Amino acid sequence: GFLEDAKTDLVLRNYYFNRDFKSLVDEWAQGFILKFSSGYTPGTVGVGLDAIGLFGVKLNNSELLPLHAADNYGRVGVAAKLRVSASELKIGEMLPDIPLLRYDDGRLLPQTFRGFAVVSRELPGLALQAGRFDAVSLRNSADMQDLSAWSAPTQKSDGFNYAGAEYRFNRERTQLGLWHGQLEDVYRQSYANLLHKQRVGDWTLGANLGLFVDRDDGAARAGEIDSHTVYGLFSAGIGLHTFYLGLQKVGGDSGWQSVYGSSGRSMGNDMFNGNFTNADERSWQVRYDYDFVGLGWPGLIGMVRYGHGSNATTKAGSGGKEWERDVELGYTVQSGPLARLNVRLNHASNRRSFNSDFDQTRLVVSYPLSW
Repeated sequence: GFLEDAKTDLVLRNYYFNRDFKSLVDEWAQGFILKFSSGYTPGTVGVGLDAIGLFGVKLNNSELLPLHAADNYGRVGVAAKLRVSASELKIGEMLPDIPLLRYDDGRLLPQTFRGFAVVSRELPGLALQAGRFDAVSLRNSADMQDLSAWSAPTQKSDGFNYAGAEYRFNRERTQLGLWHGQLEDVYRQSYANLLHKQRVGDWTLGANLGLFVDRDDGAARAGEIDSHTVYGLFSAGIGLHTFYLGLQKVGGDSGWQSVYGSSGRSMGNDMFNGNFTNADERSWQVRYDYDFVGLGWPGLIGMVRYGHGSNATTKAGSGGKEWERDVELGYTVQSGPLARLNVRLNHASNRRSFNSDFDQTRLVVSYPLSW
């Protein structure tokens, strides 16, 4: 009950950001992300409370912190919880993480949203979702504000609505999804997703097939919007090795849609500094992951992925090309006094015909504490 089950998570996050093309960005900040999650009161109807406290401190563009170059900034969010049978409802400030709205957390503090969300699981294997968010706080801000899409950041919307469904079935091996959302007066989008992961012999073969369709909505504050995106991410794993192949294509007159501030993590070929969702853009990717336990370094794991974009039409022309190279080494102390401590060092190279070229390095040390 409420007190009984209550997780409290504290995560210390020191972040060093470096982007060199104006030719240099070099921030250094310290973040604290405190998450409290109560239990549910015993009974036909369970009531609960959630809260998140975010605090960052600058320390020698507003990537890690808002710039007036703010010394710091923080914020506290609360969310009421009430359950019944196999359905949950949350009103307040939370961390939306669904296909059509994946909160961002690629910097110092997490992007946070405000509204409500329902998650029903009354039928076996099938989960229903719906909710609405009228306000948002960018990751690099301590304030809330109206939502808007990446294709038109200044053009505000009164809210984002969504309803969706996921059906696991099989032996947890497969799963279907159908989601429909709408950023009022901006755009509405439908999404169909299929996931399948199965072992055949020595390999673990996976596939993530998704399809988006984007239409402008109501007042069309972001202009005519007609476009479709398709992707197929394929994985092949064996032992400590994992290979990935990605094929993606954007079609229509405009690009793939989504909420300004949110992560593109939902897109097949999404990488550190972008996916490849410009208008008419065709792309492919290859990725290799390795568990350094095989070399006697049981906490270190690494990745290397290359993505190339093509036929992209933007405000700079047509037939635009681009590629991104991402390399990351992440070590997690497995035991001892500093167990769980995490250290991630990564690098990225971005080149574009239609925009600024640059390189990026990041060192992120994080420490988790929980009660």
